[PDB]
Amino acid sequence: DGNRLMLNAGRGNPNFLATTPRRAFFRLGLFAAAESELSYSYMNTVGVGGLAKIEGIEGRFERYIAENRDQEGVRFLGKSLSYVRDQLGLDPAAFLHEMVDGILGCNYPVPPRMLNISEKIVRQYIIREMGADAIPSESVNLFAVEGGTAAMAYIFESMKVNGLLKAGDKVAIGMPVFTPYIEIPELAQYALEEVAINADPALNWQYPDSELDKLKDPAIKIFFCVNPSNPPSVKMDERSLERVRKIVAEHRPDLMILTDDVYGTFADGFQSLFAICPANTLLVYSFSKYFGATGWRLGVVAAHKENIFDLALGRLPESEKTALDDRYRSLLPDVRSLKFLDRLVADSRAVALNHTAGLSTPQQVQMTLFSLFALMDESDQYKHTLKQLIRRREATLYRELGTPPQRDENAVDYYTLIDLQDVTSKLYGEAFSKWAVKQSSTGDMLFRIADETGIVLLPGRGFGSDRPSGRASLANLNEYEYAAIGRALRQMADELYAQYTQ
Amino acid sequence: DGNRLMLNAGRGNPNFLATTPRRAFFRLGLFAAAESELSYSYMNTVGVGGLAKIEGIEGRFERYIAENRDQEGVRFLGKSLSYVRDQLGLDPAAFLHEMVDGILGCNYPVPPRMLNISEKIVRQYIIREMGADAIPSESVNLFAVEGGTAAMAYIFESMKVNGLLKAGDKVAIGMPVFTPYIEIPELAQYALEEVAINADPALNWQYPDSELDKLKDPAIKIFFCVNPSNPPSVKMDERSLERVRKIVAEHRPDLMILTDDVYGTFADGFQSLFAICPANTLLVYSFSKYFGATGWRLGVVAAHKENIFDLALGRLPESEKTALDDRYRSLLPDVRSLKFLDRLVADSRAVALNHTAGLSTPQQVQMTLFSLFALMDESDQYKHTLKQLIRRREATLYRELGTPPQRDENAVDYYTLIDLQDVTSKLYGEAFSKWAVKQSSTGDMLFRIADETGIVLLPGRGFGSDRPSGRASLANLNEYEYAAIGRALRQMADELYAQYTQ
Ligand SMILES: *Cc1c(COP(=O)(O)O)cnc(C)c1O
Ligand SMILES: *Cc1c(COP(=O)(O)O)cnc(C)c1O
Ligand SMILES: [Cl-]
Ligand SMILES: [Cl-]
Repeated sequence: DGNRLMLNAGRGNPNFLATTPRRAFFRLGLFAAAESELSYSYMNTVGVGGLAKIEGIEGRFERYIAENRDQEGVRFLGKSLSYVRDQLGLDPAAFLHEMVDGILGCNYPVPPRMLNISEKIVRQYIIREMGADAIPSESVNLFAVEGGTAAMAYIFESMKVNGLLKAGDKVAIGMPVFTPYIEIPELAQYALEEVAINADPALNWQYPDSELDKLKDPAIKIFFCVNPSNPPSVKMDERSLERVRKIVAEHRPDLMILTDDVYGTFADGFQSLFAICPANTLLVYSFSKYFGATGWRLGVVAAHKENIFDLALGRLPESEKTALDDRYRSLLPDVRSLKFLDRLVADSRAVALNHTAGLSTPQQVQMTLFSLFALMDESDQYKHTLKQLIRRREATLYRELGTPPQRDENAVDYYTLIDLQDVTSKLYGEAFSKWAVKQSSTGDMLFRIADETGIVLLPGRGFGSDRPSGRASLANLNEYEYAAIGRALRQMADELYAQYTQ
Repeated sequence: DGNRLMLNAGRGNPNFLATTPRRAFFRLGLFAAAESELSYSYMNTVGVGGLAKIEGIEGRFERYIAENRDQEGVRFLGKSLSYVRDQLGLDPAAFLHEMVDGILGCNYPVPPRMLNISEKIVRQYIIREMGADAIPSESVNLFAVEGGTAAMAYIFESMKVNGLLKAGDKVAIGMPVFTPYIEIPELAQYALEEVAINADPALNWQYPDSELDKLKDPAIKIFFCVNPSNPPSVKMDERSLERVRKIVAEHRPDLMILTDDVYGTFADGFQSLFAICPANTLLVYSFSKYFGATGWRLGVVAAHKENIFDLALGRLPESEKTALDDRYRSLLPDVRSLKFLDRLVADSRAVALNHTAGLSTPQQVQMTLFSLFALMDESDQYKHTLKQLIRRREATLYRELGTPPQRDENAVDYYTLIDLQDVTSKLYGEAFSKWAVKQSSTGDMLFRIADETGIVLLPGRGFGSDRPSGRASLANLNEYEYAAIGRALRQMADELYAQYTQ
């Protein structure tokens, strides 16, 4: 399943996971279960509870924390309350009841877009990790969704439905990008045309100015990028972000930006395009990778309250405004005041079902607890732990290839590129590396590792020339498995060197 | 004492008792004791507490419930709060403080008639078990008293004092009734005249229309009945209740009804005369039999807020109104607005002591807890348990007499009639049963059982012919004792059959 996921979906699945916010969730659940039972009125039954009451919830919660000081999840829950009440200044009783009611999953999400306090908490996390601090928190709204996967499906459908993207429109795509994102515009369902914004291996996988300038073409309605990138696993540098900023400000104030920033926390000092061009950007952030929460399906779509999506909607042709008046008629009297972010919500479940739309309340609670976990960790201990783990696995991989590729300030390294030439160069000089590349390819490299270790790697391209290389995730295997990849690739190189000399 | 009670008082005393509401009471007491100690200010003393404080009582109570989840009485107390707050919509803090203050018995009952929340709770129980659901709860008021025993004493005295019953007035009494109720009107203290409303054995102890029509006599001021009956142990059927209803509506809107419905819960789908004619009826309900609480002395008098007792009081001759103005002068400025139900309270302790009158607060608390116990038991598990117990004891009794009398929909069976003829008929045919009755009587039947088993039974009459029969309570003995009664009565029948044949 780990090997099959990389081939099919270009992921990625970590073998680590955040335990403390998970324990806090299950412990909160036991508290909420007791809260439900406090509202059950009848004798001689079993298995039926009532709704949790907001009245006196703080005092009951405080007792629960005091009696269970020995439980890690409970201590976390205790500090979470302080963080929300004391640092965020939010209503403590309202926070607790939203969490209790939320984890019970006994009420339809209200509002459907996101639960009130969860939105306020999660956006603090999002703003911080995206480097978007210069934007007032109150100007950022979130739509809680079933991972980045759901976000992308919802966004393209709403773009189509609301006439923001039309058949024949050009979508610029920062490349190399993983397979799934190439196909969605290529669907006849959308019939969009791709323009490649190509990263340069000579610039260490940054986008050249010349490539970024392609965005000046007014036929290009949207810039779509994974940042930090996947496969290449680098973050857009200061120059690149500035270039986009100037292009938007100077030439294309109408350019929509769709940015997928799931790997952000794995970079040093990450800054999102959302931070740089908030009015022009829809941010997709997934909790999957950082918290080891792929199965939880936790994501948000973020939008600035003043954005070009709502501006474009006000500039639509009359026939389209009339069609949308009909579409959203049941939702509100004035459809023209219905914002794009809330249209995403309505479009996600056929409009008529808007009031039972949204991410499940226990999922939002869990998302909120992951968010708190990271926010309360001021010295970034969890982040550093994961980074040290990733570096250890890297050292182990390149042990006999030695050693790892040199990493700059823009490095992410969730993924690593094992380049045959660079490896054979490090081992046996420049002359040998030129020859070794002409002998074997990516196929012979990936098939050998697979046969020796049972691990299949991603080809390392490209698009390029088929420079013989493979990509491994530093997130999904254990040390001896990275050591076995290195050993198999070292024997392959050693046998090439014995076929070099003689 | 069990045998002596049936002979003297026509009871009845169960050998079962409701344990859960009793455990809840004692557990509540320990909580209240701690509440009292929280208000004690001084050092180096022992055995002195203060008054329980309403402030923060919910939170303290909730902690008490959480720490003692393993205690049956405490779990019941926890669910009681939910029932009162959530299902009845009453003030939870006020409920708790009434219960805490109540069980401490540290304040005179206020108001004297009944404690406020206890009245609201207990009437829900009363209305449900009496089948009086069609009457709005707010239109039913209760006077908490020391069992049905105190109720009857109080009611007759107030009837006399307030001129509603006068010497020479006729009291109709549904018969057979147990001894105590025959004597109270016969007292020179009241000098009332009895009219027998006779139940018909041919109608399975229902009152014939012809007997019920006796109520048309305007000299009959009150209909007094035990329903379900005692001794006969049947409930008034649909026809009988309708007959009384029409008689009251058509001929006697002035007829007072006094109904004693202690056995109600032992019938299937019981409906009280209070439900049928609320404006005309004073309901006496005792908790003694159903909860096995004879020693607790727990009863209520129930009255509709719009009733013929207050109507009659407004129609009294001027000399009587003047006398009552003097009597109740200290109570309120306008004595003519003092309702009959509150007159019962004032008459119970000599008027001048009205403000220290009423049932003890711990008794009312216990009554409230019995009421909750039954209200919260939606599937009527306790009721069914008692009924199955009663049926088992019946099967055991008639095992060798076999088998029990056929029971119709109006059957109660707390008591059972052991008819010699019917028993000997079931065993040895109709011819033998006619002869066996002419040989032995009720005396020879009751004296034989007494000598063989040590149990004395009630004669089974009548008034009738002395058809040789005995009444046993199915509530007061254990299985082997019922088996010994059956065996003694079977040998008596077998020796009669050996004196038949030869
Ligand atoms: C793993 C990954 C995601 C996260 O997907 P979810 O559906 O949120 O689990 C998003 N984008 C890219 C490019 C990824 O590699
Ligand atoms: C047992 C019984 C009662 C109950 O008497 P308390 O004084 O309430 O215990 C009332 N009426 C009748 C006919 C009974 O047999
Ligand atoms: Cl835990
Ligand atoms: Cl107990």
